[PDB]
Amino acid sequence: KAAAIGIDLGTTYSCVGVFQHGKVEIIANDQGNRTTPSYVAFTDTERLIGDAAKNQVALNPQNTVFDAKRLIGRKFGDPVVQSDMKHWPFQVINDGDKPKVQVSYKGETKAFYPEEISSMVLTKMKEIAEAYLGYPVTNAVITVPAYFNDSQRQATKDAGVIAGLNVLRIINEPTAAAIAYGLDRTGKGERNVLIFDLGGGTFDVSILTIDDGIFEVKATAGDTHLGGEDFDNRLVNHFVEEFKRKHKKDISQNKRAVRRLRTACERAKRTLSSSTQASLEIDSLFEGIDFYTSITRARFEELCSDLFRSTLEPVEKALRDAKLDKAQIHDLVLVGGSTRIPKVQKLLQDFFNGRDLNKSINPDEAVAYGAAVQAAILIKS
Repeated sequence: KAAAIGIDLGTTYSCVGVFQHGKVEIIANDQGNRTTPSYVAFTDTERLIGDAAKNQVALNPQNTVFDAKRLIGRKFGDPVVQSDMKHWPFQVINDGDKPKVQVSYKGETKAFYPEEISSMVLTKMKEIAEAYLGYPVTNAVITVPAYFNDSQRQATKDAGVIAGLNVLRIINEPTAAAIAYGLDRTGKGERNVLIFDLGGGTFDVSILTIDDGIFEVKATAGDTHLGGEDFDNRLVNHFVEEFKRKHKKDISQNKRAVRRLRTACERAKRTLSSSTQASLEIDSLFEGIDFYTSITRARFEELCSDLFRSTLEPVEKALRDAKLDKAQIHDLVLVGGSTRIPKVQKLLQDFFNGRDLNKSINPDEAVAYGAAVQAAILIKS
């Protein structure tokens, strides 16, 4: 009676699931949250992981590590690492072409390999599972993007090992997503599946082929820095401009006012996925002025138009690299919280000639769900 877990070690957040009593439970942490930010903060007195780390990122930016997934398994010299560095507030150093994150922790300067940071997020996922199950957990399946190379998969494996996990297998995120939808168990036959993964920060399009239960990646396309946060920026910039046009004051130089507006915008954006309009109500936003306004879905769609239509560019590219016509795609799977946006679903559906989208599994949890299903299948031997 020792169940294995499935972990989606995400760029911005992580999610843990377990197949137990004939179904998957996506496990909530102590706060009741089913996702955990992939953030690790170092203070002068303690190390914080998850929401406590994200909460204070703007307070202690040099010592709050996120995006470790953008560094893991890569060499310091990699053009990807060298470009990502210019926009992170934390220091990235090297130990013979191996990148490391350098921080201040308890009055000491400490350096960590990306797998050491991710092992900290993984230890949190392990504890979360253990609190739920009521017994230790050591066996796990960890997901990775389909585009990761041997070095990136090995370093993810290393992060699991440091966390005291026995990594049963490293599997592709779109593969876990298709497994969550049971697309691997259709039976005798060849099927083409397209995974449309629009996250908080990343956009990934994967085309997989499933034949007699076996998976083959045909194409990986996407945008490494497009996501939910970009739609928030559009809403923020819009309301920074609206406040200025109404009250003739620029709020953008006040950190707290920008932060409070950004929080209200992100919630307004979520409300616009189920309603046609959202209210934005901030007391004493700037110079003591209350900001009470609204935004319609149509207005939000216009502000993000480029970002919305751009999601089809990697869909079109993926079909080309896969040497497939759009009619040859049997199944469409939505992953990532931003796929709840009606226009995102409309653009993709219209493109695939009204084809139904597999969206009944929470898009933030679908990857962990498939990994948990897979972990139970591997351990069943």
